Amino acid sequence: LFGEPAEGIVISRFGMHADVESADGEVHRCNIRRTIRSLVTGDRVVWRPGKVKGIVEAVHERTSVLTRPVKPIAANIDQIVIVSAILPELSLNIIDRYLVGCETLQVEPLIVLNKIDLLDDEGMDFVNEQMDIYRNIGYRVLMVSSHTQDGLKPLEEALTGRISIFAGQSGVGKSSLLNALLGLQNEILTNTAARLYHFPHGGDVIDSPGVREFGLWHLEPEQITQGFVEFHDYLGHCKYRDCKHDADPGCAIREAVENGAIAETRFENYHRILESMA
Ligand SMILES: Nc1nc2c(ncn2[C@@H]2O[C@H](COP(=O)(O)OP(=O)(O)O)[C@H](O)[C@H]2O)c(=O)[nH]1
Ligand SMILES: [Mg+2]
Ligand SMILES: [Zn+2]
Repeated sequence: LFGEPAEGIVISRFGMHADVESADGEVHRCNIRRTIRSLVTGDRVVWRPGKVKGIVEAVHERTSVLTRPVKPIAANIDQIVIVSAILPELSLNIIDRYLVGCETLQVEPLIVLNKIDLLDDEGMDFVNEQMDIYRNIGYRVLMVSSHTQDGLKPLEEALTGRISIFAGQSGVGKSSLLNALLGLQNEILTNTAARLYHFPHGGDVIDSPGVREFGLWHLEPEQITQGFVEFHDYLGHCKYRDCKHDADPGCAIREAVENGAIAETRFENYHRILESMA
């Protein structure tokens, strides 16, 4: 016999159980109704307290769902923070692949360039010019340094009121940034393991090895194309209705690249991504 229903969010999925944070902040380890087809960290739930192990009664519809190449690992992500760094490698192709992933999942991306402390004036100007590629197509870019904490404040402001994950290649400083931001004292990131944490100034983050390894699954060409937001306005304006936007005569996208309206690396990476699929 249980009590009154209440809202909650899944902090972590214990395989057979789940730790649900109630709308009042208290965490309760709960069982899961057999009728629940799937429950993952980030799910918004209707639960009831036991009269101390409560029970999950239902799961609200997910605004988004993160999956592994097609099983859900996390739910209700609002923003994926794409983290890069000068070292070990600043890859525009990696960033572009992630952005395609964001557009496909329909979650807003946040491009973070970490380790700016490793650059001098000339280094800074170069990196900023690179990031302008992204600023110019509407994405917000943040220059930061975990070690110096520079730019960390605007990052917190961009994290508040949202549920994020930190995606990026190894060594860019994900664990470093998260530790600096979370200020954990009695927990440690795993440096079904996905767990959500609360940032001091608002907003949450779901983390674990798999989440950070957020990869791009098999996508159809059209999905890749939609994955480049600056392409949208040119679609339907190519000479051929079925223009593949490669060497096709009169391609509006390619010409835009040749005029400077679209960045060359974006077009180039668009094709590289297209190729690595099928
Ligand atoms: N110079 C510099 N080094 C950084 C910065 N942040 C992280 N590092 C170094 O980058 C390496 C990888 O950090 P890590 O958090 O493990 O990257 P991760 O694999 O994405 O979690 C070293 O462990 C960190 O000391 C930074 O802001 N500036
Ligand atoms: Mg603070
Ligand atoms: Zn075209």
